[PDB]
Amino acid sequence: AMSELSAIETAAAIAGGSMTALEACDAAIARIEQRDGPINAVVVRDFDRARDAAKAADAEIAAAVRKPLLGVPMTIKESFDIAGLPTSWGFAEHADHIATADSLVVSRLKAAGAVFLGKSNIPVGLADWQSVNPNYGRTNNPHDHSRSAGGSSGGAAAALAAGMVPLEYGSDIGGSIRVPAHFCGVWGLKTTFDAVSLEGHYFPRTDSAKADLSVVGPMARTPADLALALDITSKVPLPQSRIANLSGLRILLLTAHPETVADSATISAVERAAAACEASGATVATSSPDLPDLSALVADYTRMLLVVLARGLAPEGTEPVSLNAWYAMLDDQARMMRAFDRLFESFDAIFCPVLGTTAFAHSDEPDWAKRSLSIDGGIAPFAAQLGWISMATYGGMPALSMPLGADGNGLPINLQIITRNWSDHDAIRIGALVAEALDR
Amino acid sequence: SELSAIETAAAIAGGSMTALEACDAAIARIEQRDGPINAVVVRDFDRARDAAKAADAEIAAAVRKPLLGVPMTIKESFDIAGLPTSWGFAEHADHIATADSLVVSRLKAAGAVFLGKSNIPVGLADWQSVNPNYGRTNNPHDHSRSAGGSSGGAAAALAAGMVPLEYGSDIGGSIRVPAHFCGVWGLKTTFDAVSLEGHYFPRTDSAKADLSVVGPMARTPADLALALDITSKVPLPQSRIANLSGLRILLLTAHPETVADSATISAVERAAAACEASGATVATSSPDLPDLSALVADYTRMLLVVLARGLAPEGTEPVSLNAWYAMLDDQARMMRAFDRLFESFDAIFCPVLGTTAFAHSDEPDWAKRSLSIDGGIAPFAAQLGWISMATYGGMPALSMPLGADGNGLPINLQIITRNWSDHDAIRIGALVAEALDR
Repeated sequence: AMSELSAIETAAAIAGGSMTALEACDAAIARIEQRDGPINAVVVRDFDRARDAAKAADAEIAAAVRKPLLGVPMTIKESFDIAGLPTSWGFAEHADHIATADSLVVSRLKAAGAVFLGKSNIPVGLADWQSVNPNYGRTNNPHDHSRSAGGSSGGAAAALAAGMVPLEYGSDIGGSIRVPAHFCGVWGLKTTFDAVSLEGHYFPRTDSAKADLSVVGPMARTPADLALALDITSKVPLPQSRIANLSGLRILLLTAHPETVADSATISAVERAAAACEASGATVATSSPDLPDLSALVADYTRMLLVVLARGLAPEGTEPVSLNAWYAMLDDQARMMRAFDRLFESFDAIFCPVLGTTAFAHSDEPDWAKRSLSIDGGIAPFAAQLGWISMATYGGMPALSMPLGADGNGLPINLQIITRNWSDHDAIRIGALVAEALDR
Repeated sequence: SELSAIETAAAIAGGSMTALEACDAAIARIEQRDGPINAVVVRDFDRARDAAKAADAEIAAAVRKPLLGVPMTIKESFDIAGLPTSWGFAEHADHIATADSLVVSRLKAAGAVFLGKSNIPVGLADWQSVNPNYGRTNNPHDHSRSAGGSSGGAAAALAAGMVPLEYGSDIGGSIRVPAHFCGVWGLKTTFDAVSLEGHYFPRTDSAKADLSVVGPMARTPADLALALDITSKVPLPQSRIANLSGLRILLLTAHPETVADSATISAVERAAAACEASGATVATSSPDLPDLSALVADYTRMLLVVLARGLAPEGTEPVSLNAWYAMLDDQARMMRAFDRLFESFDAIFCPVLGTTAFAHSDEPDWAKRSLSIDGGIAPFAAQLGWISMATYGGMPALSMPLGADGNGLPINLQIITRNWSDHDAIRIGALVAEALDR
C-alpha cells in the first residue's frame, strides 16, 4: 500500500526531471526524521554534507552527466568507513574514531553518483543477530518494535523496511546480511567470498579487514537494485545471469538440518517457494547423495569462525592454534568448497531457510550460549541456528535472502537461495523469478 | 616458425589439417628436438592420439571450440588423470593423479589435447629444471645454460616449437624467469584469479593459498589471452588499450637490493623508448613507488613461511597465527600502496631478472650461489627483488621477449599492471612488440 521509490527508480526520476537530487535527499531526510524515532536505525547522520552532494549531483544532471545512481540517497552499515564520519563497530572506546578516507564500497557507490546521508546501526563488534551498542542504542524491527531488527546489519535492514532509503550495504561472517534481511523482510545478498573488497570495513583504529569467511554485499528492497549495486562494487564485473525463467531449473529443497531446526511456518514457506517454481517449470529435489556433511561443515566452520574472530589468540593457559594447523583448516575448507562444486553440477540453487524462526524478542544476554529460541512452542538452542548460514559462509557461495512472507504474528520469513561460487547474479535472478512465481 | 595455438585451432576447424595430424606433428617435433633439451618428460602420446581422434569427430559434427584439437603440454605440477605428479621428488614418482586439474579441465573443455607434462625442479624450488625422476632441462638457445624454473620445461618446449601452448605456476618468478631465459611469453596472473585446484603437492589436496599463481605460457600474446579467458575463475576485464599513445609507464632499471645487466638495462630502456616514440609518457621515478627494499624483505619472510607451512626448525620458535594474520595485513597495506601508484601509471617496465640464463648449477643452496653481472659477481638470492612486487602485491606481470644479450641468450621485459588488469598486461605487451618491430 505505502511504497517508496527504489534506487533505480530514484535515479530515473532525477535523470528525467520528475525530481531533483536535492529533493530526493531532502525526502529521505524527512522519512528518517519521521520514522526512525521508534526504530533507531540511522544512528550516524551527515545530512548537511549530504545536501551539498545532492546539489552537486543536480549540477552534473544539468551538465548532461548521467550515472547509474546519480543523486540516489542511501545509507551504509556503520562498520564501513566514510571520511569525516565515525567508525566504532559499537565500541564505546571507538566512538570518537573518525575515518580519514572513504571505504572502497563507498567510493564505488559515490562514483556511481550515490549520496550517503549517514550510517546504520550495528551491535558491538558486529557480533550479534541484534543491533545494540552503548554508542547509539538498540534498533527495533519496523514490523514489531518488540522484536530484533537483526544483526549485524540490522540498522541497514530496518532502514530499508521502513522506507527511509532505497539502498544499503552490509557485511556477513555468520549471517550478518541474510539474518537482518530475513528479520525485516528485505533483500540482502551475501556475495561470493573475495568478490567484493573489504577495504574500509576496518576494525576501528586499524587498517585490518577480515581475510576469511567475511563478505560484503548489497542490501535493498528490489533484486534489480541488488544487481546494480553488485556491478558497481565488485572487484571485477561478475558474470551476468542467463537464466530467463524457472523452467528447467534444478532446485535442492532443504527444510531440516542435522544440528538445528526450523519453524513449521518457516518450513511451509520455503516449501511454498519450491512449489511455485515447480509450477513454473522447475524440478525440485529433497535429497542428494552429493550434499556435504552439514554437521561436519558447521563444526569446521565454527572452529574457523572463532579463530578468525580471535585473530589466532587463545584464552590464558589455553594453547593457540598453530599456523600449520591453520593452513590445515584452510585445506579442509577448500575440500568442502569442492564438495559443493560437485553438488552444484546437478543443482542450480539450494532453497533452505535463512534462519529457523522469525525475529526474536530483544535479548540483553550477551552470551549466545545463555540464549534460547522458541520453535513452535519448544525450547531450542540459540547458537545452533548458525548451521542455516554455515554453508554459504564456509563454502564461500553467494546466498540471497529474499522476502517470502510472514508468520502468524506478522514477522517476515525470508528464503535463502544458495548458488554456486561466482554466480551471484544467478542468485539475484532466481530470487526475482521466485517473487514472480509467488505473485501468480 | 611454428603455428600458434589459435592458428592451430583455426587450421583444424578450416580443414588445412586434422586434430590427429596436429597431434602427430607435435609428437614428431618432440621426438625430433627434445633429445638435447629434455622438456617433455612425461609423455601420454597414446591417449593423446585417442583424444585427437575424438576432436576430429567433434569437428566433423560441426562442433567448434576455441582450442579444439590443439596439442599442448602442461607443467608437471599440474594434475592430469592417469599421469604422475611428483614435483621432482623421487618419493612421489609413482603418485598417479585420479582426476584432472581445474586448468586442465578448462583447456580440455575448450578442446585442447594434452600430449604430456613438462619438466620441473625438485619441489618447484629453483630457477632450473632438474630432478632425479626425469633429469635436467637445457636451454634451447644454449644447452649449457638453465632453461629456467620452476616451469622451465614449459618455456623450453615452447621456445623449441614443440607445442604452441603451456601453463605454469609462479611463487617467485617461476613463470617469468623461465620465459625470460627461453625468450617466450609468460603471464604471471593476478592473485586468486585462476584456481590452483589440481596444482596439489603430491599425494595431497593442498594448493598454495598465498602468493602463488598459475598462468598461461605461449609464443604469442593472443594465445595468452585465450588461455586466460579459458582458465580464469570468471571472465576477466578485457583490455581497451588500442595503442601506446597516452600510456603512463614507470621505467625501473634499478633496485635497492639487487642489480641488472647493462645489456638488460638497455633492453628495458629500449622498450620504454619505443613507447615514447609511439606516444607514451615514461617516468624513471615516482613518489608513490613503495619501498622495494621493505617489500622484498616482507615478501621473503612470507615466502619462507608459506613454503614451510608454518613449521620451524627444531629449537626455532614458529610464527604464530596471530603474527601471520598481521603479515597478511602488512601485505594488504602494500597492495593499497600499489593501488595509489597505479593511479598515476598504467604499467611498470622493469627487468624480469638481472641477467640472462645462467650456467647449470649443482649448488642446492641459493646463498652459496652467485651470478655474473658484466664481469662482476652478484648475489643470487638478491635477484628475487625483480619479481617480488608482482607476487607479494598480487599484480599481474608479463614476461615478454625483448631481445638477446651479446651471447645470444634471451632478455625479456617484465610488464606489471594493476590487479585484475591481466588483459592490459597482455595488451601493453603486444603493443610493445609492434613498436619494437618498426
